[PDB]
Amino acid sequence: KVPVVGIVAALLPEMGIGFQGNLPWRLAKEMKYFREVTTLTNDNSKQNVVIMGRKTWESIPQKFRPLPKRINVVVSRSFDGELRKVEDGIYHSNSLRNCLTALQSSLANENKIERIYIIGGGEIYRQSMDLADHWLITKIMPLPETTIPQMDTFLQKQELEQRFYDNSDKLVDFLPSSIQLEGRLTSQEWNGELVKGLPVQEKGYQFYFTLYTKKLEHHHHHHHH
Ligand SMILES: NC(=O)C1=CN([C@@H]2O[C@H](COP(=O)(O)OP(=O)(O)OC[C@H]3O[C@@H](n4cnc5c(N)ncnc54)[C@H](OP(=O)(O)O)[C@@H]3O)[C@@H](O)[C@H]2O)C=CC1
Ligand SMILES: CCc1nc(N)nc(N)c1C#C[C@H](C)c1cc(OC)cc(N2CCOCC2)c1
Ligand SMILES: [Cl-]
Repeated sequence: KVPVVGIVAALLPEMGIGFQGNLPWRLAKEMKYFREVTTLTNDNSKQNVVIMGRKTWESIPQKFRPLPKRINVVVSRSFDGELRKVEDGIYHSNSLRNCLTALQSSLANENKIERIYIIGGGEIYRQSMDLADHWLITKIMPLPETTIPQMDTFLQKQELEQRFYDNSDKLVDFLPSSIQLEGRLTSQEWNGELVKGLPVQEKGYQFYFTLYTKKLEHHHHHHHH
């Protein structure tokens, strides 16, 4: 009942997201968007959750973790159970799927979680294609003069486009109300593909904030007792 939203910054056209345990770029305006989207809520009494792979947790600078004003969940196969408080603002879980079921319990959550953000790991993102209701994808393009950075971790663009459609016309409505963005909705062609979203430029890169939403599903079966 609480929306599950994958959120990621990916470099076009291969949708690379990482290299050697870290990000392949440093974009302050991209980080600002991420922080504000995942932190801010429409209901002032709720917080959002951020779920992440263990390797992604270990990549966040120790001073900035756990991410403030969000419930942090770190998933590891070596952790103890489905959703355990281990420190203030930190839950541990040995199962991505089970922790989500756990977080969706209104008895447990008191309807005080507004959104569940899946904030990554390539490995986590691979398993979230069937879990997420939406994807917030920052589509990043190196500007003409910019060197394409080396990358070893990738978003599954095939799986994304099988299950989700580009819903960027609804990005602004979809973001928490208090967020303000510098750009206006733009449609640009880039290396053959349509890039639609809210444009930003920083350092050697042009990027678009986009929103992907699950495709309409046929009604094949509804479980009756
Ligand atoms: N550009 C972007 O928006 C982002 C990029 N990244 C990048 O992604 C890379 C990290 O991704 P990746 O290497 O795939 O690692 P992940 O962050 O996805 O973490 C992988 C680990 O998570 C645990 N795990 C995976 N699936 C489950 C599950 N179903 N249940 C419980 N635990 C699970 C395992 O931990 P264990 O081994 O302990 O059992 C596994 O080793 C880095 O390069 C990082 O910079 C990360 C976030 C955002
Ligand atoms: C914008 C990056 C980002 N953008 C988008 N659109 N989605 C995401 N899921 C992430 C992400 C991410 C990971 C968790 C990350 C990596 C990192 O570098 C290893 C530093 C941080 N920080 C240091 C600064 O403030 C707290 C969060 C977060
Ligand atoms: Cl599994």
